[PDB]
Amino acid sequence: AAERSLLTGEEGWRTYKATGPRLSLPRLVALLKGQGLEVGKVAEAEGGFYVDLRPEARPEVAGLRLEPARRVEGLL
Ligand code: NA
Ligand code: NA
Ligand code: NA
Ligand SMILES: [Zn+2]
Repeated sequence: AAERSLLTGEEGWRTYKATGPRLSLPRLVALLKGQGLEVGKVAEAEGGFYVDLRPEARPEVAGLRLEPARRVEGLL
């Protein structure tokens, strides 16, 4: 019952949505690596990026907003 990436289906990942100012893919990755996180698949989202991190990680990156992505969303 391992957590699986919402991007790729691979087990061992939790997909987050990342947003931030002048956020680019290299900057995002660099900021995560700077927190000592293993980074899995990263892909562009609408308004930011999706990024896979290990389920056990507790990502708090300054100025950067990271929330777990949901598999589905409603019309709110
Ligand atoms: Na399995
Ligand atoms: Na684009
Ligand atoms: Na765009
Ligand atoms: Zn857009």
